[PDB]
Order: sequence, then C-alpha cells, then structure tokens
Amino acid sequence: SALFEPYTLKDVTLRNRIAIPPMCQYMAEDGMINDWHHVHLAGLARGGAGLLVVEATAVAPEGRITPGCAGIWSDAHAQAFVPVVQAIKAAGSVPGIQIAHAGRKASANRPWEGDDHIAADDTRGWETIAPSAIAFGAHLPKVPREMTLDDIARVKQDFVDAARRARDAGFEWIELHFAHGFLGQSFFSEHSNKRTDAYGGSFDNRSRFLLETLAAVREVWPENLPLTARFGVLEYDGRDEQTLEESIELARRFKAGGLDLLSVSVGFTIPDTNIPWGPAFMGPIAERVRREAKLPVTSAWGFGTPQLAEAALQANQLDLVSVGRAHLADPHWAYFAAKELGVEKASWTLPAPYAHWLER
Amino acid sequence: SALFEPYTLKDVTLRNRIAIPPMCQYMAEDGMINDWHHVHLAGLARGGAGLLVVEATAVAPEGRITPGCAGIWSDAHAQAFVPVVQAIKAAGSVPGIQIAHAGRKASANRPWEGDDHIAADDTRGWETIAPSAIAFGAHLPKVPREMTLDDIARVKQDFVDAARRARDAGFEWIELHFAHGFLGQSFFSEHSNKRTDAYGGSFDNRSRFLLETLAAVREVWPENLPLTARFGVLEYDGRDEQTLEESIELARRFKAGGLDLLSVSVGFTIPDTNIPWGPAFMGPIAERVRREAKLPVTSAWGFGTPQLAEAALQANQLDLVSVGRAHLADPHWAYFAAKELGVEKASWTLPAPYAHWLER
Ligand SMILES: Cc1cc2c(cc1C)N(C[C@H](O)[C@H](O)[C@H](O)COP(=O)(O)O)c1[nH]c(=O)[nH]c(=O)c1N2
Ligand SMILES: Cc1cc2c(cc1C)N(C[C@H](O)[C@H](O)[C@H](O)COP(=O)(O)O)c1[nH]c(=O)[nH]c(=O)c1N2
Ligand SMILES: O=c1ccc2ccc(O)cc2o1
Ligand SMILES: O=c1ccc2ccc(O)cc2o1
Repeated sequence: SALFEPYTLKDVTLRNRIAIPPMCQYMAEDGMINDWHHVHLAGLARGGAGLLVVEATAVAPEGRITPGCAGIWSDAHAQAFVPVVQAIKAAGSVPGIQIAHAGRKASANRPWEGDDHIAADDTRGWETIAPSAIAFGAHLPKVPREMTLDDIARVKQDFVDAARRARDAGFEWIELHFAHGFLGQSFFSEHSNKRTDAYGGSFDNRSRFLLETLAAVREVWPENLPLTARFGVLEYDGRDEQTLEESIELARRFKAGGLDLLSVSVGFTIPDTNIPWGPAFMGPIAERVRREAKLPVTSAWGFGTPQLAEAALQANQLDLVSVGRAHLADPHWAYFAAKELGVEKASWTLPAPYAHWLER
Repeated sequence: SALFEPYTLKDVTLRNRIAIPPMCQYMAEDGMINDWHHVHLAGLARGGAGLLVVEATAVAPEGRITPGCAGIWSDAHAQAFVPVVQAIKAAGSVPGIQIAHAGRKASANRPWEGDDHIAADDTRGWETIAPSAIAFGAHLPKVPREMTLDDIARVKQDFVDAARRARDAGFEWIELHFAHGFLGQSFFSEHSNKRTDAYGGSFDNRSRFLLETLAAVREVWPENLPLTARFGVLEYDGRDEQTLEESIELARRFKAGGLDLLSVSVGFTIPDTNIPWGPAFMGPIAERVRREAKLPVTSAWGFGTPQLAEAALQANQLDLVSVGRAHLADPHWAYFAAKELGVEKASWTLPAPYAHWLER
C-alpha cells in the first residue's frame, strides 16, 4: 500500500504517509495547554499516524483565534509542550506544530459558543490586527487595526521566537500558518490587503510579509528538520485561475527560500465564495501545485477514507495524506485504514498492548 | 436505546450501560503505572463509556500475572492512580478498579513475550502461591507453593489494604477478581483446591476464602459505592450443570454479603476445556445467574457490536454490557455505537472539541 510506505524529508522519516493535520481544540487557558492536549495528542500518536501536527499555536496573544487557543509566545508556554512532544515521540510518531496568527479573524468565540466575533463588552475580547482596516464580514464583523511597519517587524520576530521555542521543545516538523484567512493569507490576498507601502499592491509586495517571515524563521529552524507552510491557493471567488497562478508563483518562491513541503488548502479570506466541497476535491489542485512548483504537498478536506487516501498517493497528487475529522471520530484511524487496505499485520500499526489482541 | 440509558447503583450513576472491563496493559514497572496508563485510560473515558474499570491490579507483588502488571500494594502505588482517576472523572466516566491476585498463574511472561511461565533462571520470576501445590499445566507448568493459614490471613489483609487504597485514590467502583483461574477462582474449584482444612473440601470451605475476603473488603469500602466481583461460573469441563449450580449458590451468598453486581465470566481454572466461543455466547448464562441469584450482572466475551449489546440489555440478560477489544481497536467505540443505534445527537457522546465537528 502507498499509504503505508515511509517518507523521508530532510533528516526525518515518517513511518507511513498518514498525517494528522493541525486541529484546534479550544481547550487552552491564556495560551497554556493542559491534560486535554496531552491525552488527545499522545492518544493520536499511538493510533499509528506517521506525523502529528499540533493545532494552530499563536505566536502572540492577539493572534489566537479564540480564548481557548494554544500559544507559544513565552518560554513558559513552550515548556508546556515538552511532555507532549516526548509522549508523541515515545509512540513513534513525528511531532510537528503549526505556528499561527489569526489576524482579522482573531478574538472570536469557540465554534460551539457562537463561532462569531466576541462582543465589545465581553472581558475576553481584544483588538485584532491586519494588513488593512477591513472586516471579514458575516459573523466576523470587527474591523481590525491596520498594522504599522513596527507591527510587521514585531509579528515577524514573534514567528521567529515561536519557531525557536518549538525547536527547543523538541518538535521535528514546523508549519507556518499562511492559510484560512488569517494574518499571512490576508497579506497575500487583494481582498484584504489594500496597503500602498512595501507590503501591498503588487505581487511582490503582497508576498513580502510571507517571504520575509519564512526567511526569518529559516534562520533559527534547523536545516535538517522539515520547514513547511499551509497556504490557501484559491478562494472559489470567481478569480480562481489568476489566483492559482499567483499562488503557484509564490510556492516557487517558498521552495527557493527553503520550504520543504506545502500544505495546500483554500483561502477562506472572505465569506462570499462557492467552495465545491466533496470527497478528495482538493486532489487536482494539490497535484497542479506539486507539478508546477515542483514541491512536495499534502492536502485535506475530504481524503479521510482509506481508498481516497491510497488513490491520491498512487496518482502522485499528494506526498502525504492529511486526515483530520476521521481521527476525532476514531483516534486509531490509521489501524482502520491498514485493515481496510489489507496491509499485513495490520494490528501492529498500534503498540503491542493493543496489537497483540487485535491480530486476526 | 437501552444501551444509552443511565444506570444507578448505590450513589453512583453511569451515563450509559457501556462498561469497559479490566484489560491488562503489561506496561507497569514494579507495579507502578505510568503515562502509558494515564493516556490509555483518559482517552477511553473521553470516548463515552459510562464506566471504565482499570486492569487487574495486584494486591501483592507475587499476585501480579507478569512483570508488567499494575500493583496497589503500597501507598506509593496507590498515589500513582490519583491523576488517572481525576482524568477519568473529568471526562464524565466513572472510575473503577479490579483488585487481583494471580495465584498459580502468576510469574508469567507478557502475552507477546511467550505468554508462559517465566524460566527458572530468569531474574524476573518468583514463586507462586495457591490453595494446593498443583500446576495449571500446559504453558503454565510451575507448581505453586501451598498457602499456610497465615498466608491466607495475609492475602485477605492485602485485599483489604488494596481496597482502602483504591477508596482513598478516588475510585468509585471496585471489582474483586475472583475469576480466570487466579487465586480466588482456584480456591473455589475442586480442580485446584485439594485442601483438607477449613478452606477446602466442602462447598462452604471452598467458598470461605472468597466470602471472607468480600466481608473484609466490605469493612473498608464505602457502603455508597458499588462493591462488585468477577467470577467464573462454569469451566466448560464436562461438569457444567453442577458447577453452575454451585456458582449460583455462591452468587446468592455474595449478594447477602453486600455484593452489588456480579461480572459473570468463565473459570479458566484448568487447560483441558472446550469453551464455545461465539458472539454473545455468555448471554444465557449471565441471564440465569441474574435470575436465580437476583443480582445485577455484566458479562463480556463477544458483546462488542452495538446490536449484540442492545439486544442483551433489552432481553434483560445483562444490566451493563462490557466491551473490551472493540475499545482497544477504537477508543471512541461508544460514539460508534451511538451512531449505529441511531441515538439523537450521537456525536455528543464525545466531548465538545470532537462532538461539534462530527455532528452530521
Ligand atoms: C476541529 C478542527 C480544528 C481545526 C481544523 C479542522 C477541525 C475539524 N482545521 C482544518 C483541518 O486541518 C483539516 O484541513 C480539515 O479538518 C479537513 O480535513 P478532513 O476532511 O477533516 O480530514 C485547521 N486547520 C489549520 O490549518 N489549523 C488548525 O488548527 C485547524 N483547526
Ligand atoms: C488486553 C486484554 C487484557 C485483559 C483482558 C482481555 C484483553 C483483551 N481480560 C478480559 C476482558 O475483560 C474481557 O472479558 C474480554 O476482552 C472479552 O470481552 P471482548 O470480547 O473483548 O469485548 C481481563 N479480564 C479481567 O478480569 N482482568 C483483566 O485485567 C483482564 N486483562
Ligand atoms: O485554520 C484553522 C483553524 C480553525 C479551524 C476550524 C474549523 C475549520 O473548518 C478550519 C479551521 O482552520
Ligand atoms: O483476567 C485476566 C487477565 C489477563 C487476561 C488476558 C487475556 C484474556 O483473554 C483474559 C485475561 O484475563
């Protein structure tokens, strides 16, 4: 099975091609993770996936999505990850982390607590920042503050500090969150970036925040550990071909700047879109980016059956298959997939205290 | 669905009728549990089951099955359970524990490391104890030492101390392990008990160790928390009707001595048997014990599909359905069962950070 072939990137070898993508848990307190995250992540790692990427972890307090988001904006925050990293490694999975800044989509309620911008008089809320003072709209109506050049310098340094902390906590894989309408994505998109300084207007200027952040992170992140990013390559906003062409050009510049793999997603920059959700719907677009930028990729949003996953790999659409919600339903999804694909000794996807009893 | 109806026993209410039975992990070191057990148990509790019973936990070092077995023979051992108990309660499951003594089946290898008695020159092994100096046979050829009256008094006190420690660690449900050919079961069976003192020969004498241990434990275990036992009610050894009649009589004496629920199992006292393994095969025998002893019961050994479980409850064969291996395969089996039985808001079997995303 392609799904169960190992994958090597830089000095890191994954035991199979199943990746667990970052999935916010909304269970942290002032950015500090706790036993929710410890058990959640260690349990997933034991389930058999080759790579486990920790949820969007804010580089600064105002870059959380919600009051429940994880953070890594101080050394105390980073140290809270150390036992979890150690538990993920003990299970034989590779520990990764997504470092993030929510931009204009920050200061929101948890998804089961309204999913909307926090009310102005709620003591939990805060001012958001963005390239330009323009609201997302819909359920996120708060107008963000337009960043100064000093804000841009500060947030870049926060990404550097976050990467340094992730390194020193023992993570073996990092992902810069430049997708999903958050700060990085919003610098790239003309919908959200109306700046007329060096960080807006032209393709080079809109790209600048992302490329400078990548380069700054590259200075502290070890050259022997994968350096990756998530990026929304189209919006489904009626501008898809032009947007995909620019996104591919940016992917080429990421590769030239030391990016080892790109997680290909949708932008979610604005609400007025028509995303054609369906099984493996991102496969052809991931494949195009992989081919035209000559860069390894993963994607998600509907690959969560063993057959979809296997087919995407065999077609060389993807290098790793990210499987999210299926792992919330069943932390041992990788074992389920091994059985379904007829892998020999499928139960030994799991550790011995489970595998011995499940051998059929 | 019957499976998702709550159950109250003494002061404890279970949120549904799914019980996770004790399942040895073989991951402890000198009896001390560790992050293997913490993550395993907390993850299971979050999966939705109403009751989670911790694995056979030895009341004395020589009562471990293997060098990897959990123990509760000192206060330090008990304190290691406190954070796990607290994590199980945080998830809304009821924490229970099975306290045990392996008798002549002790000093064995882990099941994936030979599953047999430890060799005489292996530094890990130890002398076993039993009612009579008679080996199990087959892969367990070691002849145990015949217990003195002082040994009987000591082991009873070890069960009392273990129950006191379990109470003080915060467990809300206790199970005395009088099944599976271990010490208690071996006192009851004429195959293994050839004593001619007060603890062998007659039904009353063979019962005596079990009834005295129950009574001694009852003195320290709170009257408002369920007091339960696991007991092998037949062997499939060609003596089934007579054995089941005696077992039912003992179950009546357990009920009169304060037992709240009986986990009905097979004896596994000797190797030369013909157990008719099959789906829900224990259902009719559990039902007979329930009816003839007028005592709530659970059982296991093949009820691990949502339909088998539901049918057993609706037929009043069982009060709780124990589901073991299916939970090793999928820690979220209770969610799977809720979906399969068409329970409303099935995803909310799981905590919010999973349930919100799985609502279909
Ligand atoms: C609970 C939860 C939380 C998050 C997510 C999703 C879900 C379900 N997703 C998106 C996620 O990584 C993935 O792309 C989607 O779940 C689609 O893949 P599946 O169809 O679920 O396999 C997400 N994406 C990301 O880049 N950072 C994150 O922290 C989050 N948070
Ligand atoms: C890994 C593992 C370990 C154990 C068990 C089994 C397995 C699979 N079983 C028996 C268990 O509680 C249950 O009766 C069986 O698993 C049968 O139920 P299922 O068919 O698996 O649902 C078991 N029984 C018990 O009374 N004490 C224990 O600690 C153990 N240990
Ligand atoms: O990047 C993110 C963070 C949270 C999140 C939550 C839900 C979803 O569908 C996507 C998401 O992306
Ligand atoms: O009571 C026990 C302990 C370990 C154990 C292991 C396997 C099994 O099938 C049953 C068992 O019963």
